[PDB]
Amino acid sequence: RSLIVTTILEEPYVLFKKSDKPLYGNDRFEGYCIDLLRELSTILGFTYEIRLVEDGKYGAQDDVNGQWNGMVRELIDHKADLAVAPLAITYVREKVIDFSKPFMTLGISILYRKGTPIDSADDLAKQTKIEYGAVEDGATMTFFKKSKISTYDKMWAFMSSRRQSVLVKSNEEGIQRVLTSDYAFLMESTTIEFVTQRNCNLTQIGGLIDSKGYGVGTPKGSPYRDKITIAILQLQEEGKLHMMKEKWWR
Amino acid sequence: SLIVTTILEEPYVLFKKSDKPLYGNDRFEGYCIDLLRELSTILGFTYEIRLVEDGKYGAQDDVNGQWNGMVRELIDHKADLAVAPLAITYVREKVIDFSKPFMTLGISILYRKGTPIDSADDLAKQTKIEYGAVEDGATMTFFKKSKISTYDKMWAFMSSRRQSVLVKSNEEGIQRVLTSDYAFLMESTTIEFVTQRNCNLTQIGGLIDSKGYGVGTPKGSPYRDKITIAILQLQEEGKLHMMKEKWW
Ligand SMILES: N[C@@H](CCC(=O)O)C(=O)O
Ligand SMILES: N[C@@H](CCC(=O)O)C(=O)O
Ligand SMILES: [Cl-]
Repeated sequence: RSLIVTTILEEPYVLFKKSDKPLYGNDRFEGYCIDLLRELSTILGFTYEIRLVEDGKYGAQDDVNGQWNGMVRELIDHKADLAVAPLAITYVREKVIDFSKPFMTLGISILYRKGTPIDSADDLAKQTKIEYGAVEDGATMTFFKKSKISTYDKMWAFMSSRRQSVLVKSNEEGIQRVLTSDYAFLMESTTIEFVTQRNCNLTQIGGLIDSKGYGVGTPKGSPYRDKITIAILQLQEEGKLHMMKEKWWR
Repeated sequence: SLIVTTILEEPYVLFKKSDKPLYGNDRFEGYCIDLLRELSTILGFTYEIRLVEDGKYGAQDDVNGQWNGMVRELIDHKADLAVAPLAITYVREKVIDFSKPFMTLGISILYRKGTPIDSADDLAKQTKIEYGAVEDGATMTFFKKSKISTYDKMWAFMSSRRQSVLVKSNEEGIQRVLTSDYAFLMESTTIEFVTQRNCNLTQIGGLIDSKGYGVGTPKGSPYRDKITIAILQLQEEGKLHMMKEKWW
């Protein structure tokens, strides 16, 4: 049977392809992760059906009831066979689902405007005039929520107390906030690179705050995890992932 | 106790300097030894460090399929873990298991400053400046297998001059860059260490590829996923970053 592949809209990894005519099935989608999925299928010999995650979330565990949401929950429940998306490999996720080895490496950083006095997370933490936030229920939010580092702990205190006003539903919403208000957005460096190649007034501020990879997610125990790792290693070595990066980040 | 295979390579693993003779695990220090210590704390194992007898990382013989180096030790179940700057590669992942990466890197070029050489392509299209890599490591294996024109050409050069331009260790390659007209293909993490200590040397060009170092285990080992979890803990705690800062 075809594998069910959960994913999420996120430029330039996954987007709706443009056409003057209606599009159907997998042909509706394009992006770096869609190219990745196609190449994985070429190597491993599977067929697949792409399905956008219904709640539009990456995945986090609820504080109170300990339930997961997003693509992570879809894998846990065996509603999908793979998640092919910019899904960060994290400690808490690795406890409940499996991941291939990373196809891309990245870290949290800051998206803000050029020409300002802000040069680091510490600069943001030490003030309140410039608001800042992150995507709700993603790995970046979770990093701040759990950090014992003073600077990041202070930042979580600020974001948490202003949740409704500074946390956003999507990277797109965050980027828009940066473009239209005095706001700095905590987000992943890979995605910042895409944004700053298109928006010449924006820049990454400071360096990477952490390091992590994106991996293909599978339900815990899936035999596809190790096969997908081997295929990713092949695509990396052949230079195909690099060409895909160049294609989509232009 | 676990048997841990490793290899001498600054600043990942080195012999501690000391006045008094050292024994057993006390003999060793470095980034990978700190990593091993952190992993043993999280997972609750004790261990014996043993340097790989043949001094090799691991490659497969093109004729008879035999492996050497730390990879061989894992295949033969002579070691439980390999904790070293051991690159996760396609060919190795088919025969051993690896944790997720504790460090990310890529092949690049080590050479002297002040020249017009700016890329692998610049090296490939000439012969005056010789170039090479560590024998029986991941970098050599990348070139050997590459379908990319420039890299295929570089493999043709290197293999035809194997006895002169391929070296036994990074240390030997670095000395060769310092004493002759030679550019060394080597891993970017190690280049960073070298260029922070040798102001006449520099990385040429960017990364030629992308890979990680992982803890190796025999195929099917229960330790692989446990070590991955521990590495993720260490990354998220900020310890992997502090470990790199310490040794670099
Ligand atoms: N890629 C992230 C979502 C975006 C973010 O948290 O910055 C994740 O896997 O949760
Ligand atoms: N770290 C490499 C050895 C050095 C190199 O090939 O540049 C390996 O795992 O084989
Ligand atoms: Cl893995």
